[PDB]
Amino acid sequence: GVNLPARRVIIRTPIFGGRPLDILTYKQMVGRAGRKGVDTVGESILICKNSEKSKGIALLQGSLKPVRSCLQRREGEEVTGSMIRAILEIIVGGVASTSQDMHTYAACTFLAASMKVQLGAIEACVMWLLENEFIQSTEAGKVYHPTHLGSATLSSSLSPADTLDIFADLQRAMKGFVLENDLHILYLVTPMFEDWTTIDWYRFFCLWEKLPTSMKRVAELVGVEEGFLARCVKGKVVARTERQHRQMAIHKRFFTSLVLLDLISEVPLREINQKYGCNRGQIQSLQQSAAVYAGMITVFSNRLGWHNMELLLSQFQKRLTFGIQRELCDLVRVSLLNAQRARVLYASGFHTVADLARANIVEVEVILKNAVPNMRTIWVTGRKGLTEREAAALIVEEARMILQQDLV
Amino acid sequence: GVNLPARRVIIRTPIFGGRPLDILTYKQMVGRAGRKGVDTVGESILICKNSEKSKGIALLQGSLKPVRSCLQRREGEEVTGSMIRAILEIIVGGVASTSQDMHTYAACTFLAASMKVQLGAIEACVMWLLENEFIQSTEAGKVYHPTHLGSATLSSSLSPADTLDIFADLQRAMKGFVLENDLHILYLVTPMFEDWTTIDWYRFFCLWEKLPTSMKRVAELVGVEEGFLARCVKGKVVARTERQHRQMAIHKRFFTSLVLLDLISEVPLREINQKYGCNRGQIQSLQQSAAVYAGMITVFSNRLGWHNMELLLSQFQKRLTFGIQRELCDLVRVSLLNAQRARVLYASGFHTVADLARANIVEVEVILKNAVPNMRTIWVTGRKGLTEREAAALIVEEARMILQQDLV
Repeated sequence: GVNLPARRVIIRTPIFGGRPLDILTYKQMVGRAGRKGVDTVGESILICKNSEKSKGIALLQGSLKPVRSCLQRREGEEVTGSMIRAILEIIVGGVASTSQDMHTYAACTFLAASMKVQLGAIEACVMWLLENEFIQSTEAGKVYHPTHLGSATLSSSLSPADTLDIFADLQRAMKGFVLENDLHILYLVTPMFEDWTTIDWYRFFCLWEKLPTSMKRVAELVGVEEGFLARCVKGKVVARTERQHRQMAIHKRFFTSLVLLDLISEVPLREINQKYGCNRGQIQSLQQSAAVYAGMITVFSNRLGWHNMELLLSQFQKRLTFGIQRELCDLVRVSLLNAQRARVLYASGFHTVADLARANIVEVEVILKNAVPNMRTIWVTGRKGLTEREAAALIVEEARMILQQDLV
Repeated sequence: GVNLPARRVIIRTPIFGGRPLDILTYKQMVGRAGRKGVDTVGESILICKNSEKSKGIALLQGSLKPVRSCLQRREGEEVTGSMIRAILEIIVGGVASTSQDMHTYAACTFLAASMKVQLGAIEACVMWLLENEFIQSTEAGKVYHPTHLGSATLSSSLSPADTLDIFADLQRAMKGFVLENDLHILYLVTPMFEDWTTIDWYRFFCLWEKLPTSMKRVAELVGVEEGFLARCVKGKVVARTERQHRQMAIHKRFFTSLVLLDLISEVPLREINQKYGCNRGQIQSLQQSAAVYAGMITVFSNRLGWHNMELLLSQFQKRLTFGIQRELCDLVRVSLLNAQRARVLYASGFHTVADLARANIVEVEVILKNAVPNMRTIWVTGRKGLTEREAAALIVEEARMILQQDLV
């Protein structure tokens, strides 16, 4: 993640996560030994048990694997999502219009450069995009053009195998959308689960009893079922079939949307932790991936022309990223303001960036000095810590500059 | 299906349905040559082209394949539906309780006699039934007992792999059942599609316009979608995934339920043929499988205790078997009466079997003599053709006997 120099790098065991340590990770770990321009030498100690020792020596003497890219379809695969995405991007973008061009493109891949089957993989990917009509075939050979369902995947950056599920889910929402709360909007922008946390199903079912009626109404629409939650409480649930994989994913996705609903209502991370069991960094790493996904789904609906969906969803990318009520969404345009600092300026009465740009800097200082509880009390992710006087002056001047940029 | 002895059995080609004949079928054909006690010798001619002579001689000289059981799980199969049903039937019936008994039962199987892997096949089937709790494991080794879902799937004679879909479909119907017409019931008792006809999708979508709103409301509930009908009209549609397989099955199952709804309302087979394209024998064979399946779904709901479903479903086995309105269902208890003859007796005023048993035989004769339009006018499937006087007398005496049997 970050370059930190250290003199002594200790690795407590050659085994990580129940696996032997990856040589790439080990060389990244050990490569941080030695404080540049301060140490005479760097030191690393792999602490190793007598039973581990053969693995430990393998880490010291081993060297990185050659690169081999995902465009190789494995045994029993006729297509790969990276290749499908590749063929989509060139057809829908229009830079490869014909099968003669698609072979000419594929010869530029690192797969071709590594081989220097692929001519079959191209055709199999074309066939998948065609049968679902991400692309359409016209007679010249064949000339392939996108549909609206194709062009939307390229603009959204959504994976097209997921796009069939996203597309049908959004249509089924529009057939009957619960505007009564933001939970139905949230559910559609929740990511696929990807094990962002270990769900405590006995907590989740005991929340489901308390869950507001207008949120259980969403749950029945999206497909949650309280008998299956009780079956998760009763014991281990396993999915053998793609039907069962989809059935289970809905409940994990709904639990995620409840965490986000607390997150976009400024519920403190300590209270979310106590209520759902999540760690702070799990909630924040969920928050980033949901905010990214909320962007994709907006552009996807806009390209299709679901104008009433893009109105609702567009607010949520910013609103998820900071995790704020609807009113703070203006203030946060000042990058010095997080949800905490925006709420204290909003609480005082600086409801909008234009009013904040008018503000007397001494008043912003006194608001921050009082509301937050020298010594660089405030942290700004692009800076070292700031004093109240310095942060307030930079806030006002940044708000004015935003007006200057917005008017220009 | 019949003993018809013929003096010559000509077979027009060695190829049938685009394949060589099965030697079992060919010997079932040729074995019909020679009329017992009439002929001196039977004859069969396989007509064969010069291109086919090698296939022809192979049918003449070839001999039947050894019989081999379905319980041999193939490569890539962990379980087979036949073995699962075998293990279910003994556990839910209670004739095998422990794994010691299940290995003992398997030694009685023709699989074992043919071998004389299977000990693993038993355990894999037990694990499927356990994970879905068709059976519940308990600590003694393990002792396995049925659930209600096991006992219902056994008593229904349904396949247990399908029973997970049937159970979830029936529950989802009970959350919101359209009583406004019998189509939502017919969608639940109609079998899964079995290539009983080739659907003309341009006809089907041209019906979907005219379909009554009380029946399009069912279609929305069951999951039929007019955007997917348009794809079927637009061109070929295929299933790459289990999601796509059921999405197509739902539409084929709805089309089948409309054909049944016309049968259930006594729409003539010629009018059904013109309206849907089915042959008479396709419709009449669909009646048999739908009436069998309507019986299974009743017993399934009865054992689970869905008393409101079995109260609705239980009319449909008889009603589908004959293809009658609700009122004929009493008269039809007379096995001499089909839907045609029941409707002429109901139209005259013999609304019930007790009132038919009272009838003057000469009056039943005159009704049949008039209403049906002595050369054996009436065909009775258990008999040669009958005259009006003979059929009417047998009808009245059979109605009286039914009272005697019902009172006894």
